[PDB]
Amino acid sequence: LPPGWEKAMSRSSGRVYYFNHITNASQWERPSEPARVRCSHLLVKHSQSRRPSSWRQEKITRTKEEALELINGYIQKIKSGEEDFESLASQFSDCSSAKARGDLGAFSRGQMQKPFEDASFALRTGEMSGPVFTDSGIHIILRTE
Repeated sequence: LPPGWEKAMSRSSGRVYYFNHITNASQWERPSEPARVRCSHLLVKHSQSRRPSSWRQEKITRTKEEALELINGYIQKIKSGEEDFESLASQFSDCSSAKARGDLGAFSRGQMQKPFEDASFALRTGEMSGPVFTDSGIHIILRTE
């Protein structure tokens, strides 16, 4: 397999799947570096976030465990097609980029928080991350270019 990916076995069905420990993506299909990428994200903050505050909520009090549950729920809805990433980012991202459907614009290595950067540059175009953790909170990242 490519770097970043490993083969795993579903705990519930026993079927082979693939997991990326850089992006925290997981998928059933066997997966097949850019100078700059463009990403959107949805951030869910928690009480240990660097700044436990956002446009949504002046005092963010949720636990990091509660923040992860919210992230996992949004990922489920996005993957089911029940909701679009853009819709959920606009409504629920704890960051002012919510106003741009989560878009952060284009960037190179050396700009973003490292876990976010590493996930961003390891995603394929159009691919979405699993939960990514930074000092800001927990992120869902969508690489758009």
